[PDB]
Amino acid sequence: MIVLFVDFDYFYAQVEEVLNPSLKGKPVVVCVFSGRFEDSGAVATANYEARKFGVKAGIPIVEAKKILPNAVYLPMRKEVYQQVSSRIMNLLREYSEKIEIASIDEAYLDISDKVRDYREAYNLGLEIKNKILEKEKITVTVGISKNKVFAKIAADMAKPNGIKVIDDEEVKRLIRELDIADVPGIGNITAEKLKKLGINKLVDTLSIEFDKLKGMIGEAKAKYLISLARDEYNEPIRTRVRKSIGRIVTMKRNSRNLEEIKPYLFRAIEESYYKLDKRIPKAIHVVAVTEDLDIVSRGRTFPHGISKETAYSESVKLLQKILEEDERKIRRIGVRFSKFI
DNA sequence: CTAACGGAATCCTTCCCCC
DNA sequence: GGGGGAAGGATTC
Ligand SMILES: Nc1ccn([C@H]2C[C@H](O)[C@@H](COP(=O)(O)OP(=O)(O)OP(=O)(O)O)O2)c(=O)n1
Ligand SMILES: [Ca+2]
Ligand SMILES: [Ca+2]
Ligand SMILES: [Ca+2]
Repeated sequence: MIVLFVDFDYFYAQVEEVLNPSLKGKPVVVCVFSGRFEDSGAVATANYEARKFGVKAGIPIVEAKKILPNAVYLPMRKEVYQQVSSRIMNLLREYSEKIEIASIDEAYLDISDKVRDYREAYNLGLEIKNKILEKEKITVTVGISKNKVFAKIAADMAKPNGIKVIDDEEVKRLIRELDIADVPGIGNITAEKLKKLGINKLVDTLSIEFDKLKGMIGEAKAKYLISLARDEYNEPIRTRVRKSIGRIVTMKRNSRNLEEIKPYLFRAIEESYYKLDKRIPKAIHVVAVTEDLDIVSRGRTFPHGISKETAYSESVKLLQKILEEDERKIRRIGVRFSKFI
């Protein structure tokens, strides 16, 4: 195949720069405020001016303000970024009917029936970049290869506003030389257990027997890495459909009293049913983050659709099921609806 | 009422009822 | 032995 992958460069921060061009060239930090104390939260993303000094996603806001006290700390307007994302995704549909929208800033395009060789695909990536830069003024990164994995790897390399094509020969040397921690789907928990087995490259998974690797990362993760190592990975581009919608808020204080959690729980249901917008769900899940950021969830599925009033009375029973089966105090409480019609 | 941490999705793994 | 569902986990954005 020939897969064209698009990744929006610092999406949340760049959209804020488009709406306010005076922020250009200045370190911008898009923050997610929680509401406990002031400056409590994490960094959603930051532009490359702020990311030079280590201000990247995940770090707390207070820790980022000690590195860059004079930076622009804007609240996260996710809906504004979603509207911009939606308009850009419609621009990509003109180039391929087979499109796979991964996240809010990632989209896979199967251009196997639109270009001949990789050079023509490279020219198509330039045409796509110059089109998003024209209509929406957003710089993106294009990664082109033979499957979805290496297309994302090609974009991860020439990340800041670039375009990279990994031909069939560079794929061969990457199976032998690329660090396996930089493979999509390989986080710290599994990458550490691969070094325990002595696997630092993709080709290492072909020497170790299957069950030795199967018992440490699982059957799916084992067959997935071996598929990439054998140069036999070719999962097709598929249209993704949202399978769940959730909203979870942070309470003012850690509490186990039911009547104190119900306002936050009912607040999540209102904001969750608003984000539903048609689509009647058949299951409701009450999600509670414990005192030490551990996740607990008690679900419930119905043979019919769930109404707003039903989600109200049923979430209380699911919430009580959490307090009866867990002694830790709750930090965040929320609701996730799945199994649509 | 301002305290060492956000919110939101996905697929996979384990455990267990069940044919 | 395997299908299929609830709850936890790892991943990534
Ligand atoms: N832990 C994270 C990581 C990312 N995001 C959001 C902010 C980003 O704008 C978007 C995509 O993040 P990327 O991982 O693609 O990183 P950026 O797009 O911010 O920059 P770059 O693509 O250069 O890494 O998702 C988030 O909320 N939380
Ligand atoms: Ca991305
Ligand atoms: Ca990006
Ligand atoms: Ca990684």
